[PDB]
Amino acid sequence: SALTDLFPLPIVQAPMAGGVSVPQLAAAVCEAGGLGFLAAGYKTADGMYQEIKRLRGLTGRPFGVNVFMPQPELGAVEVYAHQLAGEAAWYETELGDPDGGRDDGYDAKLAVLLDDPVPVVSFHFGVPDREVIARLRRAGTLTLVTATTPEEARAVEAAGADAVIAQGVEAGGHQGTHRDSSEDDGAGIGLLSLLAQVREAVDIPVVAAGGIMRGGQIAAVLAAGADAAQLGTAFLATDESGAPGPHKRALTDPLFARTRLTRAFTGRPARSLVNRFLREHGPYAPAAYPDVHHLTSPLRKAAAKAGDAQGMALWAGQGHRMARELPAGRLVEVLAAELAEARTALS
Amino acid sequence: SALTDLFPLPIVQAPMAGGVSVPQLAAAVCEAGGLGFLAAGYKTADGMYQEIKRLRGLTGRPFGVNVFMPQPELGAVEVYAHQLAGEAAWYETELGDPDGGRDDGYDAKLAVLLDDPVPVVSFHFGVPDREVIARLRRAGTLTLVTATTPEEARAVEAAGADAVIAQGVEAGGHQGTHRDSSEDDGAGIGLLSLLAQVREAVDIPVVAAGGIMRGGQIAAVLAAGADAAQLGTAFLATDESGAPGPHKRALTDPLFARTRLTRAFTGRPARSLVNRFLREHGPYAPAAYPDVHHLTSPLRKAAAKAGDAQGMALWAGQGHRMARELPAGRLVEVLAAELAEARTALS
Ligand SMILES: Cc1cc2nc3c(=O)[nH]c(=O)nc-3n(C[C@H](O)[C@H](O)[C@H](O)COP(=O)(O)O)c2cc1C
Ligand SMILES: Cc1cc2nc3c(=O)[nH]c(=O)nc-3n(C[C@H](O)[C@H](O)[C@H](O)COP(=O)(O)O)c2cc1C
Repeated sequence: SALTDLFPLPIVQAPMAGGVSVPQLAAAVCEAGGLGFLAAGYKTADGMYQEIKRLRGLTGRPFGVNVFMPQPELGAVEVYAHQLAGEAAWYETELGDPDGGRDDGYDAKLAVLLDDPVPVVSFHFGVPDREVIARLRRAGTLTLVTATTPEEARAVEAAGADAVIAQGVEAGGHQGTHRDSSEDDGAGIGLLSLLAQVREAVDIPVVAAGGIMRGGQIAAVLAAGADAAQLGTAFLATDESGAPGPHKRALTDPLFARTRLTRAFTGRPARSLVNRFLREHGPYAPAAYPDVHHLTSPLRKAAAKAGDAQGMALWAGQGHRMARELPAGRLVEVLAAELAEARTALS
Repeated sequence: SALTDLFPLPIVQAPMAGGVSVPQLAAAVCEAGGLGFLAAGYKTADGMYQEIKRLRGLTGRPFGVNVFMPQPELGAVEVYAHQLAGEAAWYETELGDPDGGRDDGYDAKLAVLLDDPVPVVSFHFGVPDREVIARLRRAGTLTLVTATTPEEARAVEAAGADAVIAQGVEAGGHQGTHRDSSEDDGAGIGLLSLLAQVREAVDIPVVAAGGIMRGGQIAAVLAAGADAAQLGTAFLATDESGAPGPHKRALTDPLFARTRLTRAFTGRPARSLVNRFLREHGPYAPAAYPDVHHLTSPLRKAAAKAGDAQGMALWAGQGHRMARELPAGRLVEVLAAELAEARTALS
């Protein structure tokens, strides 16, 4: 596998936007033998570029950069904004402009990634034109794309991508569906089932993602056909992670015992720890991304500033309670040991 | 493991009520090295007893019998019944009596199982009094209980059960939650995540269940800590399965491409292929089991008689599209080969 040939361990640190996966995190993962990732989501092409340069100065090993696919333009937003008036007053801040960018600097970011190629680039919220995949391939970059169904995985393969990331329903953060609709509600596929379906639907390498917190689960996905395992929440809790303290603390807090997929914070289905904001607005959140995301961004910033986890987007997979707080490099070592231990057991 | 010591292969054929798992199915599984299961759900103690005798004449190998835990008594039922008036008229049959038994012959069935012990007994919809577990243990019967969360699994262990069945959200048929409430809606845990959580929550053997259709997935759960894999949908499609033809046909029918958890047919969350009945009544089905089950039973019988899959409870796990139609014994052989193939790959 061209992908797994880049790094020794079948472990990928999921790109996590919002200041979570900073250069220091990716570097520690890379240096430990895994594939570190930078998140270009919500950053400017320049911001992304600065982190790429930063990381190259931290490690000479392969790493990835994740980018969001532009989203097409859509009454519901107006109603939701109204329902958030109380939040705005409480956090003493104005709601953001719902119409503040849908491309997320896609064109400028691609220019950067093509002018100064990185080892791996992944895409979320859809599939790039096959010309984009081809140009990146020519530049020597491996391409990955998330799929949540075997149909989406076939689309990833048809686009010429090098590998597909099979993200199960257990995953933390945003579901990487190529298109969001009310129908996806309750249609999420468990990773073990999605992995098997995707493996039989395409011939390209598969990276399993969703709820993976232990080396034994990594062995599990490998046994089921995956070439590697991508972990977000497990790394969110590490020291190098730039996730806010209230967010890291919530992962193992009994008061945040459960997670749920919701459009409350961004207008697109994303798994977060259940908190006040989710309980109050989740049932009425409309499918309007990134409109809703822009709308609530100021609210979330204010909540974070105050250290109030009840008003934050506590992205977390279903395995959050198993999060371990230690250096990312040491977590890779523990995962590697658990993986080896599980391998031996299976024989 | 006392459980896996009973049969050579780490494969369990899930008990499936409604005439699906008949003696011939269990026998073929047992004879192939797996653990065949009889379903006592909805049958009288006598009906269950006749199948047990039948099976003993078909195989001398270990098998299991599954029983439903009695359910406590609960306006909503009246409203749902009203909404089903059209179904009653269309299928030209009366709705069943919502108050037609909540114990499901529990006491009489236990008397039978204790007077003429079987190798394995499993429980669904809760946990038996620890005295029941103790008496069965003394009689030489191994006890299994389904859990859908680590909390429920701890309850299973505390009751003294020999093993817990970790049933993930991908599972077909009824979710084995110990108590049903609107809160369980959207709280389902993916099997790979549930398995890891349960493995760290209890010390007793774990049987993984939900979406398992291939030997590689069996290797996957073993790698993650399970002692065996329990498969329902995979066996539902075999020749020995007594599932109605329209039900077996629906599993791979593109027109029934998706599944969803619903209370439409029985008043308790159960995963079925999306069909007309589910689309129409699912959104309004109340949490009232087995009240709703009794209510719709006549409707489902009529639909089945007519071969109309749109009015049937098409129980199926998320891996239904991978169903294979062949003798159950041959399916065990294929699964065994896939398991071995996956083991080798992991090393
Ligand atoms: C903190 C949070 C932020 C995330 N940000 C991104 C992102 O910017 N781009 C992306 O492709 N995936 C993102 N993900 C999803 C991950 O790629 C991965 O699918 C998920 O973390 C898998 O679940 P666990 O989180 O591993 O259960 C994010 C997940 C979380 C936890
Ligand atoms: C046809 C249908 C009927 C079922 N009946 C029972 C039952 O009577 N008792 C029980 O404990 N589980 C029952 N199950 C659930 C199974 O024990 C198991 O959890 C499920 O089949 C696992 O998913 P797949 O179906 O293996 O994805 C049933 C499942 C389906 C498919």
